Parts: sequence; C-alpha cells; structure tokens
Amino acid sequence: NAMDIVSVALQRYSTKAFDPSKKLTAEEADKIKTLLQYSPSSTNSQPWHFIVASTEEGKARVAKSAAGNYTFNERKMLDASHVVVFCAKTAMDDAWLERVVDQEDADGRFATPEAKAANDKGRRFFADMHRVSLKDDHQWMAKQVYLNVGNFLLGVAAMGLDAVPIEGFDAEVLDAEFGLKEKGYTSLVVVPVGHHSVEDFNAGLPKSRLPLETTLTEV
Amino acid sequence: NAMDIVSVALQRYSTKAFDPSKKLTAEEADKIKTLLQYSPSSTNSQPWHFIVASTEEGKARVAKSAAGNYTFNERKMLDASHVVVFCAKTAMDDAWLERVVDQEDADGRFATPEAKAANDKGRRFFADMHRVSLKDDHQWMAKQVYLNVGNFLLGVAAMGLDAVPIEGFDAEVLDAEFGLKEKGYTSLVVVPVGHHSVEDFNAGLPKSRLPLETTLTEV
Amino acid sequence: NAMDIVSVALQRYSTKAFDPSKKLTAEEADKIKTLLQYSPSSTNSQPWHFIVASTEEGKARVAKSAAGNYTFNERKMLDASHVVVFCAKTAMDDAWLERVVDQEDADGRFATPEAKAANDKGRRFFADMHRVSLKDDHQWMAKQVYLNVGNFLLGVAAMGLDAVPIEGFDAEVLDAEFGLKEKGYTSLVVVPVGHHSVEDFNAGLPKSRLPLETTLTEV
Amino acid sequence: AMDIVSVALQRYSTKAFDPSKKLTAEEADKIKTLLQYSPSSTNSQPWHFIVASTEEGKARVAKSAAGNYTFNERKMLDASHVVVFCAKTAMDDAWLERVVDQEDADGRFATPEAKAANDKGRRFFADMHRVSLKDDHQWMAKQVYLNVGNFLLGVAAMGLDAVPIEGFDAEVLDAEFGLKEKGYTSLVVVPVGHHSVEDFNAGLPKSRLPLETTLTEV
Amino acid sequence: SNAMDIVSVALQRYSTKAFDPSKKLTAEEADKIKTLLQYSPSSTNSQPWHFIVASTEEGKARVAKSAAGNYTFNERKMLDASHVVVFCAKTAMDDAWLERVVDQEDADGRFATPEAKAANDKGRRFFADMHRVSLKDDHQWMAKQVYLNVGNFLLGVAAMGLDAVPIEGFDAEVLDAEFGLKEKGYTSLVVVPVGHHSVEDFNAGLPKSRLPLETTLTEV
Amino acid sequence: AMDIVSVALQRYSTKAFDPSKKLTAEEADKIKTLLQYSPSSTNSQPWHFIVASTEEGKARVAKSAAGNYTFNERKMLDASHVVVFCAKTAMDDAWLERVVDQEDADGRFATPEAKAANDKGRRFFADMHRVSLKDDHQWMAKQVYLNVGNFLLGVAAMGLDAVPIEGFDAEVLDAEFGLKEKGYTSLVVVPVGHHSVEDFNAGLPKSRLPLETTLTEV
Amino acid sequence: NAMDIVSVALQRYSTKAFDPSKKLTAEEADKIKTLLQYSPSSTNSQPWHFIVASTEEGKARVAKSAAGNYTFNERKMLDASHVVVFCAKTAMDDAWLERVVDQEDADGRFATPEAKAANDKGRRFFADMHRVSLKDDHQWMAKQVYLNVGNFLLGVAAMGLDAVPIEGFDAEVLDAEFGLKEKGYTSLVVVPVGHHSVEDFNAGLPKSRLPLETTLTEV
Amino acid sequence: NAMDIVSVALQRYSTKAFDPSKKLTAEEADKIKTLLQYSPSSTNSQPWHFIVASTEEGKARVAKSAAGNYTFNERKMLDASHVVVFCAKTAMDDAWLERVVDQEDADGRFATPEAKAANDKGRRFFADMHRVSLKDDHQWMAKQVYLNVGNFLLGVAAMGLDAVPIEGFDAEVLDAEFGLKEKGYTSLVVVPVGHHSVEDFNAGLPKSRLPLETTLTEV
Ligand SMILES: [Cl-]
Ligand SMILES: [Cl-]
Ligand SMILES: [Cl-]
Ligand SMILES: [Cl-]
Ligand SMILES: [Cl-]
Ligand SMILES: [Cl-]
Ligand SMILES: [Cl-]
Ligand SMILES: [Cl-]
Ligand SMILES: [Cl-]
Ligand SMILES: [Cl-]
Ligand SMILES: [Cl-]
Ligand SMILES: [Cl-]
Ligand code: NA
Ligand code: NA
Ligand code: NA
Ligand code: NA
Repeated sequence: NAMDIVSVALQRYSTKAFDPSKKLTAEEADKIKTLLQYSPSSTNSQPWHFIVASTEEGKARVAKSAAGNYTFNERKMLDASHVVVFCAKTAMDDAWLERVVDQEDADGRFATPEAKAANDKGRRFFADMHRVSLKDDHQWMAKQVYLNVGNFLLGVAAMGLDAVPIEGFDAEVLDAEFGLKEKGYTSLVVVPVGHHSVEDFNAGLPKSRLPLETTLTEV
Repeated sequence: NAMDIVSVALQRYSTKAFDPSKKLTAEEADKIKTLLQYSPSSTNSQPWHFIVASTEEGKARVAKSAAGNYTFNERKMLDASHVVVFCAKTAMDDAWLERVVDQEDADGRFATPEAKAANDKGRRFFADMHRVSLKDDHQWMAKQVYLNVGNFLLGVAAMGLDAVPIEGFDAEVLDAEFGLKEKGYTSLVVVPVGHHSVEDFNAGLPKSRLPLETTLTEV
Repeated sequence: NAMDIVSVALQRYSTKAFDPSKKLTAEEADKIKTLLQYSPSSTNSQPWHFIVASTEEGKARVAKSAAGNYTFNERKMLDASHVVVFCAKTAMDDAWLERVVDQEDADGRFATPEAKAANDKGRRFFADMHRVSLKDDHQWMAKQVYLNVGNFLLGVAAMGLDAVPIEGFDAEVLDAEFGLKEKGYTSLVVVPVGHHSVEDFNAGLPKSRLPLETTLTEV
Repeated sequence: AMDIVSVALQRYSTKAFDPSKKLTAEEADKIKTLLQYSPSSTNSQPWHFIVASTEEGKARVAKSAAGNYTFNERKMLDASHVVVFCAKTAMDDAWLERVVDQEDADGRFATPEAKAANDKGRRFFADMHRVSLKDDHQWMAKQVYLNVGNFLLGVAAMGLDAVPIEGFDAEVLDAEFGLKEKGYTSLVVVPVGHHSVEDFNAGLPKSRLPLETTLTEV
Repeated sequence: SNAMDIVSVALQRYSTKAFDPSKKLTAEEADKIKTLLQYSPSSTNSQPWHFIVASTEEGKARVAKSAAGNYTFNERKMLDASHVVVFCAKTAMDDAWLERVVDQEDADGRFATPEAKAANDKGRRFFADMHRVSLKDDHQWMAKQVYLNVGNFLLGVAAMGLDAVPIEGFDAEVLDAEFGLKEKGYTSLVVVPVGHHSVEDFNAGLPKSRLPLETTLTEV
Repeated sequence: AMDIVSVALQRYSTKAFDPSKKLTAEEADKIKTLLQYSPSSTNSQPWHFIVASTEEGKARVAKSAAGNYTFNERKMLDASHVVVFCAKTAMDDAWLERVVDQEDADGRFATPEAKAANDKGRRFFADMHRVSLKDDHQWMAKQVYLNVGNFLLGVAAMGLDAVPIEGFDAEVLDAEFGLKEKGYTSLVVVPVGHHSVEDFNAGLPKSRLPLETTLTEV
Repeated sequence: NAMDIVSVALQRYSTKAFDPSKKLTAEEADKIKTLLQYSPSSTNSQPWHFIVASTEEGKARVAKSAAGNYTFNERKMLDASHVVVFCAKTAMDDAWLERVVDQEDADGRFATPEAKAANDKGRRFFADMHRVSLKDDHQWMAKQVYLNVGNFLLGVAAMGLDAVPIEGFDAEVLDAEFGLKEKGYTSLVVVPVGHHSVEDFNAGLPKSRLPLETTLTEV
Repeated sequence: NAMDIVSVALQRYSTKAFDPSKKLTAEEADKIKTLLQYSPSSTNSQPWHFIVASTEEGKARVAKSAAGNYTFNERKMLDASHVVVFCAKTAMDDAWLERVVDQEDADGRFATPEAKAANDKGRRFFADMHRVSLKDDHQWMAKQVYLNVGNFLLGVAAMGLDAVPIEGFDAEVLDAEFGLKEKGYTSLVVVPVGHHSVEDFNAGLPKSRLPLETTLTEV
C-alpha cells in the first residue's frame, strides 16, 4: 500500500525463472487485462490485440514460438502463470478508425456531432500521414504496442507480480499458430507473468543503468 | 501508487492545458529523471537520450518543433512545468554495447569475468540479429524508447502529475535545434509534465477504450 | 447583420421619438427575446430578468417610471412597439447558482459528474468572491446587465430596428409597479424598440465620437 | 435583415486561440471602430482602451493573469489582439466639456443654444451621479460593460473568436499601464482572434436559462 | 434654504430589513449619531444609560453574538449595517449617579447659587426615591428613559438620511456577558443597526401603515 | 434647513408657556401625524393619545397636577396643545388582528401568505411578553416612550416648545378620561406651544454627561 | 420670630411663579390689609384705593389687564393667593381733604378746635401747592401710592410671603374692568402675593444692586 | 420668616421733633445704607442717588433747602442724626441701562449671553416705552424713588429708629447745593432719621387712617 511508484521502478527486474506453482489470483488476472486495455496510444487508435495464455495447453501453444533459435526462452513461457502476447494491427484501416471514434462516442466523449467529426478528422489526418505520406504505419503501430508494454511492465510490477519482456521468438510461427495474419495482426512481444522461483538469482542482483550524465540533457 | 496501480491507469488522461505556475517540486523533478533512467529495455540496451526542459528558454526551444501543422501543441510545451524529449539512438554501435555491459559490471551484476563475457555475448546475439540479419536496429531502438514512454506516462500518473505524449511535432526541426543528428540521436516523443489548469477539459471527459471482447483472446 | 456589422454600428443611433404605428413583426419579437436570452455573462451566471411590454396596457405600466422627473422619456416608452426593462438579480443566491449549472447539464455541457462539479465550484468561487470578499455583488451583476444591453442595442440595430437605452426613469416606481424587489430583482435600464418617427431628425445626424488619439492606446 | 440572431446562437467564449492566426489589417481597424462607436449614456464615452497586438504588448497585459488567474495567461498571449476595457475613475468637468466640444466639431448642433442645451442635458445626468448618488464611478463602469456587450457581438459578426475575461488582477494591470495616474481603471480583458482546433468550448452546445424563467411579457 | 420638513421625514423612514454593507456612514455622520444619543432628554435629566456603538467587523460580530439562539433571524441585520447601537439602561439609580448628574449640571453652569443646585438635587432625589423606594419601580422607570432615547434616535438618524431598525429580538443575557455589563452596572435593552438599505430590502418601497387617528386619537 | 443635531442641541424643556401663542391648524395636524407615524415593536402601536386644545380640555387634564405636582398645572393650562400619551393595559388578540389587517388594507402584503407570516411574526413577539415573560404592560409602555422621544424631537424640529411631564397623578388622569375601562393608562403628558419670555430654562445651557462616560466604541 | 429687617431686605425678591395651592391664612389676609391701610403718605392724605382679589373670579378680572405685550404676567395674577391693585385718586378734591381731617378728628388726634383747623390748613398748604401752583396733584398722589407699594413689598416680605410688583399691565383695561375712572381712581401697580412655586426661577438667583460708591454720597 | 411687622407699622409715625443728642450707631448707619441700596425698582433700573448727611456741616447744607418757605422743617433736618436725600435720575440714559445689566451680569444672574441679552432687551423695551412712547420717564423714575422711600420708612422703623418724610423743601436750592443737575439727578424727598425727643408729644397720639370700607374693595 503506497504511492511510491519510483520504489517499484527501482525494485522490479526481468524475471529469469518462474515458479510454475504460483498463479495469479482471479482479481490479478482481471487487473492485468485492464492494464492492457487502458494503455494510452497515439490518437487512442489502439492498434493492437492481446493473447493471454493462462492454461498449460495455451502456454504450450505460445511456447511453440521458441522452438528454433529461441529455445532458451521456452522455460520462461511455460513456467509463468499468465503469458501475454502483444500484437499489432497489420494495417490501419478505415473500419478500425471508425470503430475507435464510434466507441469514444458511445463512451460519451462528444457533446456534439461537430466535436466527434473534429476528433475523427484529427485522427484520420494523423493516420493518413503514416499510411499515405510516410508509409510507416506498420512501425507506427508497433511503437504504440511497445508503449503499451512499458505501461504493462510497470503496472504488473506495481501489483507485486513478476514479468519479463521477450523479443526472442519466431513471430511467423506464433502468428500462424493463432491465425493472426488472417485476423489482421502480427505478434511483437511476449510477456510471461507470475512469480519468480528461488532459482532466479536475478531477483537478488543490483539494478544497473547508465548514469544521467550520459543519457540526460537538462536545458 | 506502488499499490492500486489500476486506479491510476483508470484515472490518468492526456492533459491539454497546463497551469504554468504549478511546478514540479525538486523531489518530483528527481523522480521523473529516475523513471526515465530505470525504464526496462531489450537486453537493458538503453538505446536512448532524454532532453528535459524546465526553463522558459529551454521550453521555447523545444516548442519550436511545434510550428506549422502542430501549432496547437506549442502551448502545452510552453506551459507545462517540465518537458521531456525522448530520443532514440540512430545506430546500435559497438561502443554503446561495450558501455552498457561495462556499466552492468560497475554496478555489480557479474561476480566473475566470465559472467560479464557471457552477458556481452548474449546481448550481441540480439544486437546482431537486428544490426546484421534483419537490418532493423533503428526501429528496434525506437521501440525501446516507446516502452520507456509507456513506463513514464504511468509513473508520472502514479506520482500525481499530469502529462501528455506528443507525436505532433517536427522531429527534423527538433533534432536540428538540439544538434541530435551529429550526437547520434533522433527525437521521437515529447512529453510535457506538470499540473493541468482549471481549463483542461479533457479532465472532464470519461476514458474510452475498445472492449476486451474485441482486443483480447484468452487461451 | 452578420458580416458588415461595422456599418450597422455606424447607422444605429439613440432614437428620440418612435412612430407609434410601426410594430415589430411576430418574428422580430421572437428574435429580440433570443437576443436577451443569449447574451454572455460572467460564468454564464445570467443574473437578470426582463420585462417586455408590448401592449398599450403593459407599456403604460412601465411608463409610470417616467411620470415624475423623467417625463422627457415618457413618449418613447409609450410610442415604441416593444419596451424592454432590464433587471439585475438583487443577490446571487445558491438556488440560482444551482439552477444555472443544472441548466448547463441539461443542455449537455457536462460529460461527467466531475465536470459538472468543477464548473459549479468555479462559478461559486467567483460569486462568493463578489458577495463576501469584495462585497460588490450588486455592481457585478448590474455590469452583466449592461453587457447584455450593449449586445442588445447592436443586435436590434442589425435587425433594422430602432431603439434607445434609458436610464432616466424612476426605478423605485418601476420596481414597485412590478413587485421587482420582493421578487429579488431591481430595474436598471429601459429600452424601447421599434421604428423612429419621421420627426426624429437625429436619424440622419452625423455620428460623433472622441478621436482614437484620445481614447485608445495600442501596444 | 441580419442574420444577427444566428451570430448570437453560434458565438461562444473561446478558451484557446491559435497563436498563428492574426486579424487582417482591415479587421484590426474595424475592432477599434467598434470600440469607438459604442453607445454610452449621454454619449459620455467614459472610457479608454488598450489594444495589445505585439508579443511585448500582450505580455504586458498578460502580467495581470497571475495568482488564481494564471490559467488566463495563455489566452492573452496566443490571441491576435487583446483589448483592455477601462473606465474613467471620476467624471470630471473637463471630460464633459471635451465630449460636447467634439459633438460640436462634428456638426451635431445647428445653433449655440443646441450646444448649450446638449451640455446642460448631459450635466443633468452627470450630476445625478457625481453629486446626488455619488456613484459616478459605478455609472461609468456600467457604460464600459455596455461597450463590451456591443464588442463581443460585433467581433462575432465579423467571424472572429473572443472571450470576456474578468479573471485578471486589475491592480497589476492598472500599474503596468499607469492607469490610476491617467484617471482610468481596467475592467475587462477581451482576447480576440481565431480559436485553436483544440478549443473545447467550440465543441459544446450553448446553454441559457429558459425564457419562462427570465422573461415577463406584458 | 427650505424649512425643515420633519413630518416628511417621519413619513419616509421605515424599519430597514436589509442593509448594504458597502454603504458606510461618513465620519461626520458617525459623530452626529453620538450627539443624538447624548442629548436625548430624560426624566429629571437622569440619563440612566449607556451606549455601545459597534463600527468594526470584529465589533459588530461581538454584538451579533446576541442574535444566536432564538434570534438567529436578526443576525444578518447586525452584521451588514455600517454601525450598530446597543442601548443599555442602568441597573440601579445610585446616589453616586445622582451626584454625578447634578455636578455635571453645575459644571455646565445651570446653577447660579448653591441654593439652586440644592433644590435641583432635592427635586431629582425625590423622584428617584419615589421610584426606587416607594413604587419599587426604578428598573422600568429607567428602561422607559432609554426607550425615549431610542425614539429620539430613530427620528434623528432618519433626518440625517440614514436607515435604521430597532431590534428587541436578541439575547440580553448573552449581550451583557459579551460586554461585562452587569458588572459595570448596566443592562442591554435595544439594538439599532444604522446604515443604508440594500436593493434586497423590498420594505423600503412599501406603503407605510398605521391605525387611523379615529382609533388612536381623542381630541378634547 | 434640515440639520437635526442642531435641533437636538437647541431644544429644551419649557417651564413657562405663552397662553396667547397657539399652534396653526396645520401644525396641529402635523403633531397628530407625529403621534400616529411613530415606530413601535412589530408596529404594534399599543397606544392612545389625548390631545387637549380647549380651555375645558386642558383643565380636565390639569386636574392630574395636584398635591405634589401642583407646579405642573400652569404648563398644562398655558400651552396651546397638551398631549396625553397612553399605553394599552394588555396586548389582546383583537389588537394584533387590527394591526395586521390594517397593514393588509394599506397594501404591505403581496400574498395572503405574506400576511399570515406577518401575523405569526408579531404574535411570536407578543407571546414572548404575554405568555412567557408576563411583561406586556411594560413592553407596551416602552413603545409609548419611544413615541414620546420621537415626538419631542419632531415638535422641536417644527419650531415648537414642549416638556415631557411624568409629574402628574396617573390614576386621577385615567379616571378623568375613563381610560381603565377603555383599556388604556396614561404615562406622559407633553404640553406643546411656545415659551413665554419668562421661561428661564431657555436661558440655561444644556447639560449632559460626557461621552467619555456613557459611550463604548468598538 | 425676632426682627431683622435688613435680612428681609436681602432675602426678598420678585417671585415669578406662584404655587396656586398655597393661600394666605385668614390672619395674614387681615395683616396685608392693615399694611395697605397704615402706610404713610404726605400729610396723611392717603390718596388711594385698593382692589384685593382673592377669589378665582376676582383674580381673573384683574388678570384681564395682562394682555398683548403682558400676557406673560397673567399666570402670576391667577396663581397667587391674593392680588393687590394699587390705585391713586385722579384729582385731589376738597371732599377728600375734608374726609381725612374729619377722620383724624374722630381718631382723637386734635386736642382743640384750633388744632383741627391748623391741621386742615396745613394739609391744604401742601395740597394747593400741588393742585393750584404746580398743577401736579395727579403725579403727587401717584407718588404716595408708590410709597405705599414700597412699604407693602417690604412688609409682606417680613411676614414670610412672596410677591412681585407688576407695572406690566394695561391700566386702561384694568380701570375699565372695575369702573375706576368714574369712581375717581386709576390703577398703577399690581402686586400678586402668596408663596413661590418650586419652579420659581428667580428664587435661585443672587440679588443684584449697584454699588454704594455709585449711588450714595456721604456728607 | 414671620416677624411682627404690623406692630412696627402701627407704632411708626412722622416724627415732629428729633433729639439732637441721639445718633445712629455705626451699625445702624451701615444698615440704612443697605436699605436704600436693596430697594426693588421697576426692572431693577435703580434710577436714583442718595445723599446721607450725618455731620453738622453736611446736615446744614441739606438744611439750606428748608430756608425760605419751609423753615418749619428746618429743625428736623438739623436735629436728626442722619438725613437722607432721595434723588431721581433726570433721564434714563443708555449708559445707565448698560451699567445695570452689566452689574446683574457681574452678580452672576445670567447663565448665558442669551439670558443677559434677553434681560437687557426686556428692560430697554420698558425704558423706551417711557422715554419715547409715553414721554413720562421722569415721573416713572420718580415713582421708583418713592417706592424706595416707602420701603425705607418701614425699614428704619423696624430698626427702632424714628423718621419723617419731607416734601416741604426747595429742591432747586438743594439740587444747586450738591450740583445735582450736572450729575443727572434731582432731589425729591428728604428723610431725617434718628430718635424723637421727649417733647414730640405726637409719638403717643393715636394713629389715624381712613376705614377700609372706604379704601378697599374685596373681590
Ligand atoms: Cl483468468
Ligand atoms: Cl498522459
Ligand atoms: Cl453605434
Ligand atoms: Cl478628445
Ligand atoms: Cl478632458
Ligand atoms: Cl453557453
Ligand atoms: Cl456556458
Ligand atoms: Cl426558452
Ligand atoms: Cl415633571
Ligand atoms: Cl370723599
Ligand atoms: Cl413687569
Ligand atoms: Cl396717624
Ligand atoms: Na510583434
Ligand atoms: Na464551429
Ligand atoms: Na387617519
Ligand atoms: Na361708580
């Protein structure tokens, strides 16, 4: 019980081994989903999908993505209580842009149709800038997914849970395993969540970061 | 909020109108820098730099990146107490990889020479996959920065501060203003941090997100 | 008249006599009520009441206020088509403050209860400042009434109507005749509206104003 | 023929101004014309205006946006032109003589008696206020608000955005422009220009109490 | 200038129900109202009275404390008026006060001889003893003199263009305590806020009402 | 010229009246108006007045000046008009009704409810005296003195001379006019007229205790 | 009560207000009449008459003389116990001279016929000087009356009574009211006699007389 | 207080012969001066002067006025102890009117300048009425002198002294001998005072006065 978020930031770490017997409570499982849902994103475009594998059969399917050049990650994926796959939309399409603004409307953010149209115009200006002008909407959406991941990592830490972000996995394999390409998504980061085991000596190591003198300019 | 982080996630929003007379305390200024510094990143590569503008002359320089299409963002850059520019490295050089491992060593993460070397090899395994195999290191590093942004936005919300993530600025202009190109960095996101004014009306709107039924698959 | 309003400002004048046979159309009569209603006021507190006299009997009641020392204004009050009495609330009571914000809420200006509450709070702060700290709530509310008068005079001119503000009337008499003080109001300005009589030469006298060299400072 | 009612139904208080949108030279001349040609009791014109259009000028006015009112600073800096409305602090004889002489020079009086009669007629009213009621200061401040009401509807009709600000420190503002010594005090600040795409209020319906409450027809 | 039209003033004054706290008395009006309190006549010129004039915010607040309890409806009138007057009567007609009054009349030069002064004293003491010894009446007798003063005061301040209201609805015990009156030998009787009515006072515009002379007056 | 403090400082108790100087018909009406329009608690008006102006009249009043108050006879006889101030002996319901009904007839009540409330308001105070304190007799008496005070100042302001007399036999006066049965009792006699050149109190200076003693300022 | 006539002279004064309830005793009433009777006068000529009013009806008749300028003297005459009017004869007639000497003869003052006739002649010596030579008997008699008044004022003062000599009355009115002209008299001074009222102003004032250095010469 | 003054009135008589060996004591001589001084007079105007002869030379000067036709009075004037000449003013001058009121003021009879001024007005009224309206101010003043005489004769009788009022002298001679005319006085009555001689048989004669039936009307 605190408001001490910096203590959380200084105490969390990348979990290198989970205790396969320590599970998220029902409520914690609810919270982590809420964290995924409520992350911010450019223009609130929410260009993403999440898979939460919580069953042995589920994590097993996710785990298959580690099979080739990534076997050293398999254990982490199988031992954690919950395993989240962060996926990005493969394209930013009119239908999604409409869905977003229509949801904002249903949530009651526009007092007039003029306000709604101004919101929609603003969003579409940005999105067109990426798909049409810059042709970088793929990496634009991926960046939003990573923003979500940063949010999530701190969020689960604050809940007392352990996690580790994994980029080492065959995305082509994982995508196919869940039919993501057909559905319009591509997997980007996998985050197993649970509690560390006693074999995780990373839990007892000092945190390390480059000094502000290097990474920070005050102006 | 090292506990009830979900309430924080439900209560935060993008501020548009900052009160320019409500500064961060010296304690808070230090904490935000700590959040920047302690963000996770793939292999703890920390491929980033931050500019924190807190003086009027400093904020005005950042604000120049908001000319043209982004004039509406200028006020938030000017009136917020502190303005953070998130920058990514332009290329993952060997020297940066050496610097990260040497720092992990100074901080006491490796009880022996071989533990260090193992860590180094393991980091370069990933670095080379991006630098050599995929040729996507620029994007790879920019995603680390967004993870940082995500971590930051939640952190500052937990500290009771108001913020907004701004993509609406001219990165070219900003880079030139701070000589980032020659320094090896490029700006990606600007985040004004401070306290909202009584006129920041986004504070009176409910949050809107897509339902889980759409964005979440449980297995 | 939307657009060439300056010409309108330079055509209008303070009518000295009205043609008693020229009446506002039913449409014009609505317009003028809209003008009264939709005037701005500090915090939209709308601290006012209007009597619009349009019948022989109604006008004669208002004209009583012109019966002693102000008989030079009696004819304007009797011959004009519609005579409007502008009245200030005699106190900014809690009920009114509540009435105002409930109306804004009904009109859809508040997305959340937090928004309604913040608007209520802010308005109450200002009201209390005038009643309690400054003890100038009467002058404050009378000023909003005069703001309304200004808006009104220009407004009816743009409609092609003649009008004149009258301060030469007995407000004690006029109040008593309508029971204004017991209702929590008091009369401030009377404004006859209609069309000027052929005898009113002033309709084509040159406008006279102090030069800007005297009254305006540009910086 | 207007359509002035639509102007009244479409206008609102702009809270955020686009700092890059300026009045045209012609628009800027017209707002001064509006200020100047506003009505006032006996045409006493008991006022002074400051119009700030430079960044130095608006910054000076903006000092008054301090303490509880810092939230108003940004309006005053971003808007194209910021108008400060000021009332005279006392109705002096010299001003009453100035007005009537200006009317005379403008040819409002066919004869010397017309001038004299106008002068006495104004003094009848002036004296009610400064001798009998001793409220001349409040009386003049009211004329200034009349002007403000005139102005707000004027600029809306020109297609310009605005907002009337009472949340500023009049003492600071008066001192910054040395108004007390000059015989004036500031009352309302009206930033004028074009609203930002992010102006919240432009996205909100207007709200007024219904006529059933505020209007009595007889 | 014009003759004093006092009846005109009687016909215009009224009991003010709402005061404007922005409209203060002038400093000359302040001194004059105190002269009115002083120069009121009284039986035998016995001046059995004390006056509290509250002009400050702290001052009016102390007085307004008397309006708590069953008289909260009088509190606002006591806070909003420029000046508030508390009329108090003496608790006893003591020899000391009799002596004080007769000596003041001497110092003011009303007596040409000791024989004039002594007769004046004897006359006053007769009346006083009749009330305090014989009739057992003195408190009421003195209270009447204070009410006479109030009547003089109400008409007076009206003539000066001021608004006032006589208030009997207040807690005398409390008011006395607040000012340690019992000890000083006085008790509070009437409170009179003085100043100017606000536009909230609709009573200022109401016709005056009085029973017709045909009921209250016998000519003979 | 209306300066009422000047009146206060100039008025005094007249001991000797000029029997040849009468009030004008208009002054007689005016003093009646003063009696009538005096203020009183809740406007309860708990009083009756006898105005003796004939030789026969004043003499009937003068009878109350006997025994110890023989020196007051001449004042009552020599004055133009002699006012006897009387209080009700009891505040009865019928009088309370009469007052409120009169206020109603005079148009002081916008609604039947306003009238009812005025009634309750008065009875709130009446009952505090009638039922609780049991001091209504004295309460009304005090209203009469208020009237006396108002009257003394008024007639002085009219330029008339007067004196408040308590030195008379009230029982005798009451019996002479049948007051007890009518429901009243006499409290104060005030002769009104003009002083004779042998009214020497007119040559004495006024004397009051100093404010230093009688006034607390806060 | 021992005789101290100078005390009486120093204590007496003109009473202005009489107590109407204080009467002379029957004995005092005889005594004041004895005073009037036994006053000296030149040659014992006694050229006088006295009205003594003791009834309300009586004094009212005398008080009529106090009108116009002298109405202020009415209350004295009405309030006093006894009011005395001193009247002088209007001519010295032979019948009166005869009456006086016959009275002296009846009272036993003359031892011989010569004595009586000598006294008669001697009185006429003086009487004729006045009514024949100087032609001033009117004044001469009126002087005797004033002599009587001086005797009287001091006498009643010695009796413990208060009084005042009134010249302020209309003699013509008083004369007519009593049919004095026809009777051969005229009124000169009125002296109310009785007891002062507690409100007699003059009773509390010091006597004032000019100093002897001014009024007296010693040789 | 209640002294037996009537007895004095009934015992006094007009001395016909004085005992030249009997003198007033110094105290008696002070007293009679007081009697002269303290006499009342109309408006206290005190229109008089007194010469008191008590020496052989002084009495002889007064006695010159008895030469010629009045030698029958010579012995009284020479044999008495003190001889008082009563003189009236020849004119009531503003100067005297002023002296009187100023003396009343010095004696402290006036509480305020208002009182003094009224008294001075009242007196001047009366004075003017005599000197101007009636033209009888000589007689008016002479009457006051007689009043004084009457008061004196009873006064001195009460002191146990003998006296006699004398009119039979030559006032022209008496005036001349004391330069009275230039001083503004004229002599009116001479009153020798002392003790009668054994030879004055008149001391024991019955007193004679007309009956009240003739001289007094009671109403
Ligand atoms: Cl679950
Ligand atoms: Cl944010
Ligand atoms: Cl105009
Ligand atoms: Cl000018
Ligand atoms: Cl000027
Ligand atoms: Cl609105
Ligand atoms: Cl609004
Ligand atoms: Cl409506
Ligand atoms: Cl009395
Ligand atoms: Cl005869
Ligand atoms: Cl007289
Ligand atoms: Cl004789
Ligand atoms: Na500029
Ligand atoms: Na719009
Ligand atoms: Na009547
Ligand atoms: Na006769």
